[PDB]
This record gives sequence, C-alpha cells and structure tokens, in this order.
Amino acid sequence: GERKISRIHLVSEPSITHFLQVSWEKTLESGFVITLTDGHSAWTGTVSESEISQEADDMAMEKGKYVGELRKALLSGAGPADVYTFNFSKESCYFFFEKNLKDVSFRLGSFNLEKVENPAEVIRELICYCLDTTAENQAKNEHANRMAAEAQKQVKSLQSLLKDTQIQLDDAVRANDDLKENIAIVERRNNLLQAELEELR
Amino acid sequence: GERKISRIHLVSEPSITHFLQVSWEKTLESGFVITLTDGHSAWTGTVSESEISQEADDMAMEKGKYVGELRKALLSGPADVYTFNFSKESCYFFFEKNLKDVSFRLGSFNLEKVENPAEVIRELICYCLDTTAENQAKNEHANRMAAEAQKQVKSLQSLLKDTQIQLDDAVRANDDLKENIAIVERRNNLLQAELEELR
Repeated sequence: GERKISRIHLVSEPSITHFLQVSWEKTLESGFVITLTDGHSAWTGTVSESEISQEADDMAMEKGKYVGELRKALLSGAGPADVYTFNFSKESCYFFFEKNLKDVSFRLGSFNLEKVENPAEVIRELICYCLDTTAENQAKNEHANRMAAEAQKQVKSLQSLLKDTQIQLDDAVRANDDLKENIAIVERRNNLLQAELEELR
Repeated sequence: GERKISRIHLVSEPSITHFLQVSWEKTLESGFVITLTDGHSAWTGTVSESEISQEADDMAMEKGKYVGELRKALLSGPADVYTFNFSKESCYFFFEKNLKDVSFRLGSFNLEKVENPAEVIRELICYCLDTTAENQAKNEHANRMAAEAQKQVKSLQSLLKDTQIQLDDAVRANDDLKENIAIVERRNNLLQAELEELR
C-alpha cells in the first residue's frame, strides 16, 4: 500500500512536535491505519470503510467530500492557515480534530488509538521507511537526470536539423514557383512560334 | 554542517535495527558527533580530530586512507564488509572491517546514554521527513524534465521526417519541371531555326 508521515501539533501536548503516520491500500476511503507517536510511545488505531461512512453521515456531509477533508487534515502539512486543529487524550486514547472556519469550528473527526506495546518497533519501521524512500528517490533521480541530459543533446541536434531542412524546403518552393513561371513562358513562346510558321507556310 | 543517518545491525542484537547518526562540519577528518538509537534509547559520543589521527597512527595507516575507511564504515558496498559492536553496559562501541580470511578493528569510541532519548529521536525523525520530502520533490521535478525532453525529441523527430518528405517531393517536382523546361526550350530552338531558314 502507501503511507504519509506528517508533523502534527497537539493542543494537549503543545511544546513538542508529534508525528502522524497514515497508511492505506488504494484509497483513503477503503479505510486506513493511523498512528501517533512522540518518539517514545506510540498509539495506533484502525478506521474501517463503514466507520468512515458513519463519521461522514454524523456530520450530514457527502462521503466523498468528507474523505477529501480527511486527506487535507491527515495527509498534508498543517500550514499557518490553522485550518485544522488536533487533540489527543492519553487517558482515553482518543484522537480528535476540528476544522476551523471564520467565526466557527466543528469536530471533523475522532478515532480511538490503542497504545502499542512495541513503540520502538513502530518508530524504527517509520524511520526505515523514510530512509528507504529517500534512497529510492535518489536512484530514480539519477536515472531521470541521465535521460534528461541525453534527450536535451538530441533536442539541440534535432532543432538544428529541422531548421536547416525547413530552409531547404522554402528554397525548393521558391524554385518551384519560378520554374512553373518559366515553363508557362517557354510554352507560350512555342505556341507563337508554331503560329508564325503555320502562317508563313 | 552535515549529517548522515544509516541503518546498522549490532552483533549482540542481530535482528534489531539500530540507527547511526554521524554529524560533521566540513569533513569527517575534522571530528564528528555520533549518535546511536534503537527507537527507544539513545547513546551519544564525540570523536576529535586528534583521536582520529591517533587511531590512524596506532594502525600504521595513512591518514587519508583511514578517513576514507571511516566514511565507508559510518556514512555508507557489499553487505557486512563492516561489522558493529556495542556494549550497553560499558557503553563501548567498536567496529571492524571484514575481509576474506581476516578482520581488523577499524575504530572505537565511548557513547554516553542520554537521559532524553525521545527528544533526540524526534529531532532525527524531523530530519528524515525533511530529507525524504526534498528527494521526493527533486525526483518528481527530474521526471517532469526527463519526460518533457523525451517528448520533445519524439515530436521533433516526427516533424523532421514530415518536413524531409515535403522537401523530397518538392525536389522531384522541380526535377520534372526542369526536365520539361529543357524539352520545350529545345523545341523552341528548332522552331526558331526553321523561321530563320525561312527569312
């Protein structure tokens, strides 16, 4: 499947950066695993397709749009706009977040995240993912750069060749115009000469 | 400065991944800070310029070559060329280079256990997220440029062929025209000749 790891700010624990890892198979709508960690402990919960539907109708908003909101809130980086606000109770292990508008805010979602017994394993796997992804993109970046450089050389050569050929074509066209002019002239002369000869014979 | 985070396996804990974070100003030779973590605890030590030089002379190895070995061992080849050992009791960390039929001690330093491992780990994760993001963007951009350039190549090739077909056709047409000009001009010459004979 695929995953997105983001920096998150919890109102309840405001002085340190927390990390939110969300993973899903093909789409977020199919359901997803959501993990929260502070670099020491880790809380994990699973949200099902039906639970997404449930949360969507509790707010009387269309399911698809709600999934879009889930994407913007959970899968992106929270900017200065402060559109979304995040809270987590370590007692109830309940994770809830609001959307902020002008002059009003409403709860956009909430889920239970069970404290894991193996936080270090989760953290190691997370870091490993980041390392692997970096490596993969670095290799792909080199190949892409190789291909780009090669293609760019070919582009310059092809530009030159195309231009030269275009010039030759223009020359040939002008030549063709002049030639048709001359054939007309010479054929007209031929008619007149035959005429002269016939009238004199 | 600079930083490199690498995945390593400790001989004492073979199935568990540890992370080695090495940071240095301009070169590894200047000295470096090294942190080891298992995602729960963290150990940190500092290696000085002089300590590197000393260890190099203790091994009767040339300074540059030893620094090169340190780079390959700590910042970077075939699997398990280098092997890592750490005692959590004595906080003694040593690493060897392994060859066929021989292995030698490459380096060793003391790492004090930090009281704030979570803070260290969070900072490390933050760095990883940034680097991952940067390379994702950089790769994404690179693919855009590559795809664009290759598309341009194909389009130009196609366009070149079409233009070179048009040119060939135009040239042949001109050939036929010049052929005809010659023929009719010959006829005219003969006709003028007749007229002259009749004058």
